Amino acid sequence: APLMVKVLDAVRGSPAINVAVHVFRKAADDTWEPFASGKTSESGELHGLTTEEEFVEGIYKVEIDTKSYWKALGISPFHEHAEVVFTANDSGPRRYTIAALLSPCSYSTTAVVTNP
Amino acid sequence: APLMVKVLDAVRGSPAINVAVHVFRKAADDTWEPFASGKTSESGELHGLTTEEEFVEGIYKVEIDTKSYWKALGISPFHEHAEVVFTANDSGPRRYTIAALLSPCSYSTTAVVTN
Amino acid sequence: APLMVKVLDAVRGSPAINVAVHVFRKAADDTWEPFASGKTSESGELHGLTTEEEFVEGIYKVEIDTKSYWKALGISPFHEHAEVVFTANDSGPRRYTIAALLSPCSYSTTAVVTN
Amino acid sequence: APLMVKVLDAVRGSPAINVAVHVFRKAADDTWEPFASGKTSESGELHGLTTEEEFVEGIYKVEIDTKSYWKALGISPFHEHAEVVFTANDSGPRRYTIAALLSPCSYSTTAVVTNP
Repeated sequence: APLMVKVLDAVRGSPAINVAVHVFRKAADDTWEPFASGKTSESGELHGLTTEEEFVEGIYKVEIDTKSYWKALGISPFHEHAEVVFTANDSGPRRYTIAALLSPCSYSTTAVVTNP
Repeated sequence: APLMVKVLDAVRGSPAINVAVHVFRKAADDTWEPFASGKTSESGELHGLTTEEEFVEGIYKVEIDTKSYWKALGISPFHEHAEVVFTANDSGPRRYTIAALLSPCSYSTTAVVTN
Repeated sequence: APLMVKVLDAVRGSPAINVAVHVFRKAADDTWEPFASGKTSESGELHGLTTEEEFVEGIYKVEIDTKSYWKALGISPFHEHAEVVFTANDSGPRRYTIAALLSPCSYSTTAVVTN
Repeated sequence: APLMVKVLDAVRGSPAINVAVHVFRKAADDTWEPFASGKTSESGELHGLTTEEEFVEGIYKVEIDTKSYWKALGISPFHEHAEVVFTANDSGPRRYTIAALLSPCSYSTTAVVTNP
């Protein structure tokens, strides 16, 4: 897991399951290029997004589709999604976890970065 | 007032209104001495808790009755209450705001200390 | 003003002052149209961004320049910026406050919507 | 892990290591009785606090010693500790994770509850 995403639900006190996540990388021409995507498991985790070789230096955007999540639960939330943008691997390879906590009108995100 | 409390509701996206709050100060024997209390306003704020003269250095506890708040909304919450415990320290002019953000199974709190 | 932004610093326990904020509205072609911008005040607030007349229903993006903020404090942060994206919906009288709490490697945001 | 504690550091973007945690249970006479204690590992996790048999119904308090944590790092924080109080196992046994995110002037806590 060079790149992992973990999402919790603050209303249910449980993992946020079936959350769609799209990752983008900024291209040489300054637009967002699709990089990888997936959905969280029953444990609220999303592995297998990429590999060390493909996860090169760059500016990455991790979009967590919180609206589609609350909508699938029949709830009316506020945010379109939770967007996490960061430079990665500019000092060599690292392993990144993006952790997120969701409520209908609020979210928090945190990064855990470790050296392999 | 050197001490103020602000409470927000992360589910409804608004202030948390009519939430009971109890403040205590740690006594010499390590027990919690009632210090001040009230209910948050329409703005989720609790003003006039204390004065400069009464608010001396020491350890204080701010107890927020989150359980009753959630129950009144028809929701079963996790925590019995939310407790914020900190040291008040003279080291320049100061006003303490204890902010809290509530969800049924989570809460966050931050201290905003200004001159 | 139906839109206001409040920013706090979880490390120093105080408002985040002089932080650049840019607001954008989603255009028909799905691009982000500059809408309003400014720097937070001594209270960590950004008032007078827009008016009722200009603030119509739609999708808006609030971009907070957290990277420059941390760099000015001598700290290397994780995020390039903090982006808050939401739909403004008429469904009664409303005032939107977008609150954000910043740490070098984390941020949280809540919408406080009142009548 | 009937009871687990996980703690992250929002300044370093890493697990909060060597964090002391004390757990108490309210006794019949309404005072806080020591129940278990430990410190977080290099992964910021604390397992082995108790067993299903010993973790009976009751009101529990999980105290995370954030002051001793920031002090050990030579930092001046605000909170004495992060205190998490909850009723557990009143509908039969559950597995509880208390997750916490720490900054010098702020903390957030979340509960994840699952049925074994």
